[PDB]
Amino acid sequence: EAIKYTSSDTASHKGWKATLSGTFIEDPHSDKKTALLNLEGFIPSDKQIFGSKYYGKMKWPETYRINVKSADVNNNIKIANSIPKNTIDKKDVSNSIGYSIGGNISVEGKTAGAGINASYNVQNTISYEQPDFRTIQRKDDANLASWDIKFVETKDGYNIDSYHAIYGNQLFMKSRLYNNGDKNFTDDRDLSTLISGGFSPNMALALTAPKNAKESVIIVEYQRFDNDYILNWETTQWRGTNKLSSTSEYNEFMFKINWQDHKIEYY
Amino acid sequence: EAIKYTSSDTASHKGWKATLSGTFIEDPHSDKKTALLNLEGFIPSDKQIFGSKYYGKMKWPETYRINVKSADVNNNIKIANSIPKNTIDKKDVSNSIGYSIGGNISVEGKTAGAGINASYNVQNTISYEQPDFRTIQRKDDANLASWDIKFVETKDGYNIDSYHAIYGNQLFMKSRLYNNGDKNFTDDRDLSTLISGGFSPNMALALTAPKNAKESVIIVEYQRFDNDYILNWETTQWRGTNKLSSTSEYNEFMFKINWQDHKIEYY
Amino acid sequence: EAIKYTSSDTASHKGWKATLSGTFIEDPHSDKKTALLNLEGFIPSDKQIFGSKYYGKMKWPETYRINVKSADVNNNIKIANSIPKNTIDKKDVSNSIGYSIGGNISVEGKTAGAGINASYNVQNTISYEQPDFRTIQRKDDANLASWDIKFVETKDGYNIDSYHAIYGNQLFMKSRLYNNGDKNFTDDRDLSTLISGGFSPNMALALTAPKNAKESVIIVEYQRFDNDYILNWETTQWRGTNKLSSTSEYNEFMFKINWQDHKIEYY
Amino acid sequence: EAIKYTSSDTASHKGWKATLSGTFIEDPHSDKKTALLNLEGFIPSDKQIFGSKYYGKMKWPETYRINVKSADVNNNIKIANSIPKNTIDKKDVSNSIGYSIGGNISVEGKTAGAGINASYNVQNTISYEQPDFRTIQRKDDANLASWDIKFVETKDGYNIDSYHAIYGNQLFMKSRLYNNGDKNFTDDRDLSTLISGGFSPNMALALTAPKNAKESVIIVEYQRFDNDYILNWETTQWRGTNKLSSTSEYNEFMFKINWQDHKIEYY
Amino acid sequence: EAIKYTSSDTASHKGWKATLSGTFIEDPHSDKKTALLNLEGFIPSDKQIFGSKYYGKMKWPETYRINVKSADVNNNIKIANSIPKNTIDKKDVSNSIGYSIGGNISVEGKTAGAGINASYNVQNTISYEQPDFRTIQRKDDANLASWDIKFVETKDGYNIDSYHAIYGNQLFMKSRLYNNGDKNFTDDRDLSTLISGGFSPNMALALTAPKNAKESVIIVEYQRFDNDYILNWETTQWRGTNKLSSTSEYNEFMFKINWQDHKIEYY
Amino acid sequence: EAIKYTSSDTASHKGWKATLSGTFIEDPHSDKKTALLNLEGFIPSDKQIFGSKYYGKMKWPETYRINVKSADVNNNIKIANSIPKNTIDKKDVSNSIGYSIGGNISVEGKTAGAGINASYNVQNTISYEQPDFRTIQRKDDANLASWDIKFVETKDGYNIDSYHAIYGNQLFMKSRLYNNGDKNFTDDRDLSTLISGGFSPNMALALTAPKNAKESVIIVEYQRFDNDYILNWETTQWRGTNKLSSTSEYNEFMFKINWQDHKIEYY
Amino acid sequence: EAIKYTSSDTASHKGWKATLSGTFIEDPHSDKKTALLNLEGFIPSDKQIFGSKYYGKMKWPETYRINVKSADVNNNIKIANSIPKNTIDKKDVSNSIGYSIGGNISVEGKTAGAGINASYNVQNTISYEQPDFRTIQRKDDANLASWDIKFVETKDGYNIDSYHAIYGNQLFMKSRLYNNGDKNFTDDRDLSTLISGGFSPNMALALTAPKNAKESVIIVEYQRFDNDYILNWETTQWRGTNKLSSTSEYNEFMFKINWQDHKIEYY
Repeated sequence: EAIKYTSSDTASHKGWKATLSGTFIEDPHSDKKTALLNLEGFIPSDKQIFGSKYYGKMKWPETYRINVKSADVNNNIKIANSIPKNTIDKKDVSNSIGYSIGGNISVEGKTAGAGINASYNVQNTISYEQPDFRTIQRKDDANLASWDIKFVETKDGYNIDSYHAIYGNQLFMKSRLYNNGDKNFTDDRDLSTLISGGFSPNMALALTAPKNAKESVIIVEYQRFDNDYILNWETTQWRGTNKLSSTSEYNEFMFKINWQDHKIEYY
Repeated sequence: EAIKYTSSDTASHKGWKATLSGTFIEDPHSDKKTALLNLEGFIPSDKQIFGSKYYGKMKWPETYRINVKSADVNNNIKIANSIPKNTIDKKDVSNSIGYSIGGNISVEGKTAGAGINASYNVQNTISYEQPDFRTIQRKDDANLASWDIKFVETKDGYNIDSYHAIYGNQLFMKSRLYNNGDKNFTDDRDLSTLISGGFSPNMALALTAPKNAKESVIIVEYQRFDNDYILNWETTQWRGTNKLSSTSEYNEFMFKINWQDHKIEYY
Repeated sequence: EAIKYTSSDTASHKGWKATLSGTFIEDPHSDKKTALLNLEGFIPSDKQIFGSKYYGKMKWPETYRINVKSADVNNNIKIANSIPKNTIDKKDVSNSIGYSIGGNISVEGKTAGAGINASYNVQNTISYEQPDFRTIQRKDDANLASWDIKFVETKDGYNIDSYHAIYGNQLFMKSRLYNNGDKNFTDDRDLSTLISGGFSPNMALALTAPKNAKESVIIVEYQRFDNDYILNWETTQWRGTNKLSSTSEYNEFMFKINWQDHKIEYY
Repeated sequence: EAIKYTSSDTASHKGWKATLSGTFIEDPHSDKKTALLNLEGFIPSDKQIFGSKYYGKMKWPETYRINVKSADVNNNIKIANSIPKNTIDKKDVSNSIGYSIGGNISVEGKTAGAGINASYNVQNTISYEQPDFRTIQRKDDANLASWDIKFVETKDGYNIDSYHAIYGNQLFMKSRLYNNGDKNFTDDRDLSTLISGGFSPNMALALTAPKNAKESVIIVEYQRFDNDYILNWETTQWRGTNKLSSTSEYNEFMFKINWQDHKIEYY
Repeated sequence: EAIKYTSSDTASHKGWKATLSGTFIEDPHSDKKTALLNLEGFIPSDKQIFGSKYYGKMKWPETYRINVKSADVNNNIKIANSIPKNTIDKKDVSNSIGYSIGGNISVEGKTAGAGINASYNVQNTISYEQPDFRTIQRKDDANLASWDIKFVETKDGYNIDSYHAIYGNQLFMKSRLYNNGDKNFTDDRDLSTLISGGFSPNMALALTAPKNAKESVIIVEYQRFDNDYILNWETTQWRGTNKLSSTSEYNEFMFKINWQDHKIEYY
Repeated sequence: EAIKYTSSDTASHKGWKATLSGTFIEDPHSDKKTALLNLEGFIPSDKQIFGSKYYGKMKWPETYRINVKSADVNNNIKIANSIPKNTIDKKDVSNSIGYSIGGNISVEGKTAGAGINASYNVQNTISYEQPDFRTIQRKDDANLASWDIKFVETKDGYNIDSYHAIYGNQLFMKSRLYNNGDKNFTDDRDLSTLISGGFSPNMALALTAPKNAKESVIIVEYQRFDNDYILNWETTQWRGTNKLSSTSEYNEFMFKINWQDHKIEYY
Repeated sequence: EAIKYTSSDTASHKGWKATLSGTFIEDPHSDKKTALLNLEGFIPSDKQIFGSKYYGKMKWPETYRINVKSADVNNNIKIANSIPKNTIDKKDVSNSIGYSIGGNISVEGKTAGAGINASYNVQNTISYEQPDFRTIQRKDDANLASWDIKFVETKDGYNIDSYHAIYGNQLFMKSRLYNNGDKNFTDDRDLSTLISGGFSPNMALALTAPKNAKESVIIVEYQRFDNDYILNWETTQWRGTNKLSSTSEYNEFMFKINWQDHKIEYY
């Protein structure tokens, strides 16, 4: 014998975008009037390239950061549960131990030989699954919920800290020594969809309020940390090296909810 | 206690085709009157072949591009969520380290020998899944949603940038040196269904409008980028090489929705 | 508050068979009166054998072709969505790089030796799934929807274009050199069920019509392309070779739908 | 606003058995009065053994055959869809290409050697799934639906056509040379459940009739084809060889359906 | 507009146990009044051990046998469908063919050698799944339904017919030569749960009766076949050998169903 | 048209705990008034350690035992079905047979050699799944249902009967020769959760009673069998050996059900 | 015919956080008035780093501990079932035994040799799944339910007890010898999400109370055990070693439930 009052609003600002889509609950048997909100937005990657014959520079997003802040004026409302949350990672382990025995019979020009062979074997394999981007929940309190989406490594197997005395960091290197700066960066074909184009997020969260509920304020804060990766032609081959955050683009989105009118709005 | 008003319309123009099938929602408990639209269309590949005894030319689609544009006249309506969206790619990693020891006993003509052997092993395997066509979401704002469907590589393992000093790019090469131009291209048997015949798309999107809702306009824009791949007989063997976009076929489809009459129409 | 009016009809003609089973929708909240049709028919393979002591000839279906054509007299009705549709194919890739080091100690008749060994390893595996028959959607417009079901290759790993200087095409060869013509063809045991007996199809499609809807016409067209594969005894062993379409059996089935009476009929 | 009239009947005759369990549909919105029937019966294998010290003979079923025939007196009723139907078989393919390089350092009695090694690797694996009995749909028309269930091969990997100069066909051979005729046949432990005891079938089928519907007749025809496999002791070892159909047991079951009374009966 | 009349009864007799739990159906639209019965009972294994210093004897169940017999007095009622039923077994097959080429360079005391190597590879693997106990349906008629649950082989890979000149049958042998008779049998730890303790069954079956339905009789017959496996100390090592059925415990359970009163009872 | 009367009670006694949560069924169409009970309790492991510099002793649970006893005073009530029950274990078998042929060409100081090589391969692999604790149903009658949960073996691969002349039983040994008694036992990190902390059970069971149903009594009996495993420092290395049951902790819990009042209670 | 009264409350205290979200049940057919509570909270990891050129110190959580305590004043209420609970761990075992035979033919300078080779193979592999954090249920009584979440080992394969004479414990070591103290710790990229940021828990539990139910008290107690892991530069390479609990942060949260008012509150 409860009623549900849906509502939603969205804002863009510079092509970022946040969709705040909420559902209010006025259950009579529940002492506290609760609501739950889904954040189904989008945020660009802005993968940009600058190059020449002997030099390249690809700007790309190393890590995204989305924080949702609640703010009750009377300070009764509190973000209860916040999805997504962290999970214990699993790894497949397998050990083996074998033994092989045998012998042989040989002959070469009226001289017959023969032999015996014994061997022992051991191997410890360890499989597991690694995502191209690790999504860790950084903070989660009564009025804050932060999430980071940070780059792990490429399908090729290169990370931000990779280093080779000759080629430097081989991250995003199409060719060790062939094509020029702008054409030497990895094509969107093989890249992770997160870097190729805008990606993320999907964050849900329930907030419990009293029957008094008049007004509350949620605030969505996107922050994209852009690393600059450069290619320097060292005469014989390409030598890549990765710098970091020259500028970190940031956009906040203020959402206000009215509980008496059962509506959600921007600003 | 809400009502749902379905509606749909379709247009073809030159054998492309777009199916706009929407469902309106007039929920009283929802302050904003929202609708959601599914785009279940079709678009041809137009795989064409031209050849001779010593020359071939297969035109094929390298990448498709579908952009949906909303346009509110009062500018209240805003495309909230847009499916499909990007996902973090997963890769299976597995490392192993073993050690094998043993020995032997031999003899050859009244002379007995024997030996010992020790060995160590290490291997770092990295499995993952690669689609024949990567589907990346390029843009997604308050009035635009672009998606690209670009070619990754063949089951054989060849990409657009593949090169061999002798055979050139072996993409779509049936035989290195046997049959003639027109007959040397890969048969539809082994090809990806996307190139063999028309394929794509499936894009959903919700747009939130106020109670005032009178008129809005959605616009579906298909664009197919056709690469020309040619085969040149270099006396002893075939030498393939891949050019690009000579002409890029494009088709727009204007859909208009009336919210007061609860109907969707073309133009 | 909508009503659904089911209806169905079937025809055989020469043992082919088409089942047109439709469901009409008279939704008041939908401006256009829509219907959806499932095509759950059957079509024979007609695998026939002719042989002798030193000669064989198995006729078999290389590719099936099913096209559904809509035809509105006023030209308001248009086939909206058509199932099945094409899907981006996925392939499993896995690369590995290892290194193994060790040594040994030996002795043979008062002379002790010893050694060291180092080795490096690399392997690039590529797994994927190939169907015995690729089902590609060829065309899909406002009044046409064509589908092809073409033969890929045998479980043994032979295709239509396979060739060996000695045995020729080993497709459907039970024995290289043992049994005679009629008995040398592959038994239905190991064959694909599509060739062993009749198979296919399953094609659904929705067509949107206005409230005016009086009459429409759907037309199912089956076409089976039969390749003739022959075995010629070349004295020492069998030499198989594959010709093509001597005759291509074809059957059309005219279905007419009345929307005012809510019924479907043949002719 | 439709009504469903269930009904069922079963008959045995010699321990075979057929269960005809139907459901009639009197939908007012459907112009044609349709029914659907499930055939959930059973049929024995009759695996029999006859043997001695130096001779054996196991009779077993090579292939089953079930055909369902409809017969309308006015000839209005027609079996629309018939389950099961054939499916395109899938096979997993995987190709790999590697390269391993290295070297060594050796010494034996004041004489130090050393070396280099290079190697290349290629492998084309092809996995797939093979059932012990292939179920192919042979025929399917307006008044007939035939299905065959034929033996493929054993888990050991032997088929009907297997041959070895010494042991002959090793199908169903427990021991090459040890135990006597009757005791030399494979125990029901390792055998396929289809041969060990009676097995099959499960066949569904819908038939569409007009409102006039008075009477129709379905007919279930089982036929079991029994191959005789014999073991002849050739002094040193067992030599098996497989003959075929000495007698093929057959049983028909006439079912009649009354649509005016909404009942199904035998004969 | 039908009614369902549940009912159930159970009996034990010597710790065996049978649960007959039925559900009657009085559907007006169905001409025949049908019922369906589930048999969810239990039956002990009675794994018993007798031993000494140099002798052992473990009694264990080789195969279970459950037969359900129906008996209509007027002979109208007939067991229609009977679960479980047999299924076609599937096996995974995989074939591979490779080729590896290379060479080497060597030197030992002012004498440089070198070489070439070529190799070819082929392998035919066959995987499949084997249950510890094969459940085959032996008979199924109008008034009988028999099922056998027979022992296949151990996880170690030993069957009833295994034989070794020295150790004899190694079935259920904990140690080849260490501990004494009673302590030499395999502990319940590694054994199959079916032999460790009582196990089975689960058999369902539908019987169709006319409206006249007054009385029917079902009869559940359990039979456990116990093989005696003995261990004889042959001085140096253990020599196991397996006899068979000394006594086969059997228990019948008479259930009678009243359809007029809608109840099921024992005796 | 039936009614369901839920009820529950729980008791602890010494930190063991049993949750008896039942649901009664008063169906008018069912002649017998039936109930079903779920047993979702908990029982401690009591893993205790006692040690010194040269001696250790870890007490741990080898096997748990839970028996549920019903007791009707008039003796009408009988435990019908009892979950969990035993299942036939499955094992994956795979056999392979290959053959590799090749040759070589060599030369060392104006003396050219060459060779041929042939090889054959066979391998019989057998995979399966083994739980750390086998759960076998020991007994199941009209008034008793016993279940055992016994230890199989460690992930490392050691069982209760493992023995090594030097280290003895390596079960639960952290180090062969390094740390002292108390610190030498395996940390809860790698241990099975059943031994690390309390675990089990989950047992359901239905009991059928007549309409007369006044009172019945269920009785839950836990029994934990504790094996004492000791470590004795044999000067150079650790020598572990496993004793058994010094004391077996036991706890009974009497539950009584009133069917007239539709309630369940303790004692 | 029952009623459900939801309710919830949350508290933070120092950025920890506990969400107590309960659902009361007032079923008339149930003698005892029961409730069930879900604990969907969050708790920080507080991974802190302190370092220099030749020294590092990363504080991290080794194990979490969550205990829920119930407290009835009249002492009628008792926590019945408590989720999560422990599960028997499964391990995949596989054994293999092969044999390979062959021979060779060689020749080197007018001297032809030849040989035979025989070999035997055995291998016992054991796969299983190990979580980065083992979640064991420590205690569960009538008024207490404790759960531990303890660290197992890294994806690399290092545990708390790992030791190497040279590098010490390689846990969390980015480089053996390259970068300095603060920069030498493992980046959040590769770390387990539990340590990178706050994680856990999710614990449900049902408590059965009588109709009298006036007040009860639940108490959530978080305790995080922080191990200090340090890196000491031993001139040539890094030597890591792991200390333990310097301080163990702890936070309790008192929740009180009123059953007469059907509400849950903090303190």
